[PDB]
Amino acid sequence: SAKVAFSAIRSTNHEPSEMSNRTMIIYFDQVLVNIGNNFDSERSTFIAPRKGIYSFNFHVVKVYNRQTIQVSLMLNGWPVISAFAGDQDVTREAASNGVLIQMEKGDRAYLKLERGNLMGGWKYSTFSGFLVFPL
Amino acid sequence: SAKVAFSAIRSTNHEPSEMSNRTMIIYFDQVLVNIGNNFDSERSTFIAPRKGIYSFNFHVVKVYNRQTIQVSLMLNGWPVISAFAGDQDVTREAASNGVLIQMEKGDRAYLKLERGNLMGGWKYSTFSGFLVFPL
Amino acid sequence: SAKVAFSAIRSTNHEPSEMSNRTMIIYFDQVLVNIGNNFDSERSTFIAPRKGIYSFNFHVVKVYNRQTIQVSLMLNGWPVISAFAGDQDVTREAASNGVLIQMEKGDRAYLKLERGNLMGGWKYSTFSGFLVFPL
Amino acid sequence: SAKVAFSAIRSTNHEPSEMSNRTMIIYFDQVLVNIGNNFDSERSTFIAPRKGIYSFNFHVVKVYNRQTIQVSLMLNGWPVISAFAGDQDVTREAASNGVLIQMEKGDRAYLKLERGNLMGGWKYSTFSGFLVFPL
Amino acid sequence: SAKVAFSAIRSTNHEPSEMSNRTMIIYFDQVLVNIGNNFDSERSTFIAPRKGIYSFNFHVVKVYNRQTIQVSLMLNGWPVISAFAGDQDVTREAASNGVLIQMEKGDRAYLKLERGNLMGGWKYSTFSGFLVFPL
Amino acid sequence: SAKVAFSAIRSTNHEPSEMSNRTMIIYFDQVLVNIGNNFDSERSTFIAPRKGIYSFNFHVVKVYNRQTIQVSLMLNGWPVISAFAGDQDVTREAASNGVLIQMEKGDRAYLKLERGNLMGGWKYSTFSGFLVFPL
Repeated sequence: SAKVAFSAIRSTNHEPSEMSNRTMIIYFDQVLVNIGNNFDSERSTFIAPRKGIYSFNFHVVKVYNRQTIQVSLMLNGWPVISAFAGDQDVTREAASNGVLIQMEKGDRAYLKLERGNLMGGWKYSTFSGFLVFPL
Repeated sequence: SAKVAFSAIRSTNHEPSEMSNRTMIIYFDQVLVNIGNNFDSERSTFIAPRKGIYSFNFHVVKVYNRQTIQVSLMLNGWPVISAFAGDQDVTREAASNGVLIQMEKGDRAYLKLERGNLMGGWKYSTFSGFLVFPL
Repeated sequence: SAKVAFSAIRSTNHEPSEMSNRTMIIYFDQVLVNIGNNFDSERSTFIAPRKGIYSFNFHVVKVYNRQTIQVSLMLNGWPVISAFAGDQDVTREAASNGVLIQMEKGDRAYLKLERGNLMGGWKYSTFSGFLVFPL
Repeated sequence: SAKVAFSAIRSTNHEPSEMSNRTMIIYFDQVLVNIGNNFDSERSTFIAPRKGIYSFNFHVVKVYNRQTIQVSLMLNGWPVISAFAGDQDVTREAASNGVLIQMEKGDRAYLKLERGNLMGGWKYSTFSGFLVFPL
Repeated sequence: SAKVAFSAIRSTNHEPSEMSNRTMIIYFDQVLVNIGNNFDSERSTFIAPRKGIYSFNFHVVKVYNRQTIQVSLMLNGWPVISAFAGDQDVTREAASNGVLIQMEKGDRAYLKLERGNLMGGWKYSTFSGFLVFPL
Repeated sequence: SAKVAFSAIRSTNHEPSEMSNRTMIIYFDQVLVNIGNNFDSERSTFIAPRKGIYSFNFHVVKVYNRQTIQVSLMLNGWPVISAFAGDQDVTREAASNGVLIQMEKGDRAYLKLERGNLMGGWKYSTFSGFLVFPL
């Protein structure tokens, strides 16, 4: 099975859970796609089923909360790429980035909030990825 | 044929047509890619040729027009994801987002302007997508 | 071999080289992925190994430097898509865009800074791409 | 035959055809010169009969129509050079530019309206070119 | 002798002569080029020495004089192409156009002011042409 | 070799270099044509390879910058022809002119900004020329 893909979104204004405050992980409640069921909705983490090249993209949308944020794509607890978002009232803005990375089986991919907070929710945020090809 | 991909751009400053004002659909005049010819340039809509997981990305670039906008990726008249863009003069900014979604044959994908307008044109805007794998 | 993919990042605050000032090319020092070794790290250019549809994405992250920038994806010295980024101190912002394009063998893909400069470095910038399918 | 040259003008106030609105191509009804008959009056396109260096010049004259325009010289669907024209009532003004380019046989040259419209006609507009020398 | 070319400019602020008012011909006092001596400086007219395709270009620069002008390239007393120039104080503007035309021996080419006047002079105006190839 | 031709354009919004401020020379970064390699891109100067009649054309496109400009075609540090452009916001306008001149070997041709500045860039500007015939 060379078919692996997942897609998740934040569909609500809901505030960060007390757990979110501790782990600093960005959680996505609604899963649009999860072929291979390799994405754990509960922990919002992608566990690679096999060795290959994976694509990842994320858009974290925040609102005016007196904070500037930094979102990082994590690989086994280590940051790979980062995105930023300023603070202003006129509109929502998104911390967006994406990358291709090689992963081995059991490698964990997820989003962590390196700075600031997501008070006011992070509705419309998106996190998706898929296996480009195995190795 | 598991090869399906399209890519379109807004190559001009030209203003929204009277039709654009009615349908609120964002139109792309120039098509860089359209394998399978599943992208209708006239209506700027992607019709899925088969059941599978599709990837979508869009960047809608606007200019200072006294308006803040919201672009949404539509699936059969229903919003899937959204992007936003504030209003200021110093630079152009883009409403960008992307997602993986499952589609069946005859499902329609396109961009709709949920709020604000694109007076001053939306040149440099991009909309692309491809079949990741069928199902 | 239908497996082709590359991924590069700017991992440092380091200033533009004197060469960067001349060629206006955006350079990425660290390569996360380079299957097929079709990405030349030295010139930060992707040379297509065969005819097919390729995907490209880039995020150029700049800091407050009194300048507004424009990054363009180049194809054989011709711009395909562009991205912009304003100037303010509260946060970093990114010039981001992406597209699917058809390339033939020996076609060159790379990023050029059409306007402004990247004084203060362009750390956290990303540039990636892969062969979706050959033709 | 190293003798190749064409010259065309817009001799009337007539409005853009419904076709013009779709293709965004600027059409010239009257042909003053067409040695080698390499200029297609119907599509207002120059098809190079051989490899060489060609000269091109164009003046697109518009009237007060509430629009600002941008005319581009196209080479196989790609812009080479561009010209602009503001909007005011006191006089007609022209979007003018010219260039020398290398073309191979079967290369297509024509003018496209990148932005705005030519309501009120584009009378007195001119488009001409010739083979400087072959290669 | 297939070498034929001329180039003339208006090098002074000087007003239109009483003769200019009658004939409506635009005169150029200084001749930069006149190979074949086929350009008559006195009457500012090009007399074709042989049958061939000739290129012509002109830029008539006027100043704020309460008038809008129209310059036409004349061929044996008949207009071929025209150019226009509005009226405003902030800058000089030019009535510019150019064309390739077939001429026979003894055919006369010159510029005529179809409307308005050139009070305030037409300094920096240019008129040039050359034999592209004979027939 | 009677084949000599060059063509250059300003392809970016980029501001005048500190060097531009000193020398007042208008620089063109992108070269479309340079047969005989007689055009020096670095100094944006054409050095005649032989004695003959050369054609020159230029369009310098500026934006609203609170300044009115004057561009002159220079021959060995001496002005030959000039063009002007007013200041207004509704559109870009171009300082355009052209001429045929006799040059000897080692004669230098280039564009100089006689007045005003090109803040806001001079994108879409064009400068081209070719040997009509030798002498």
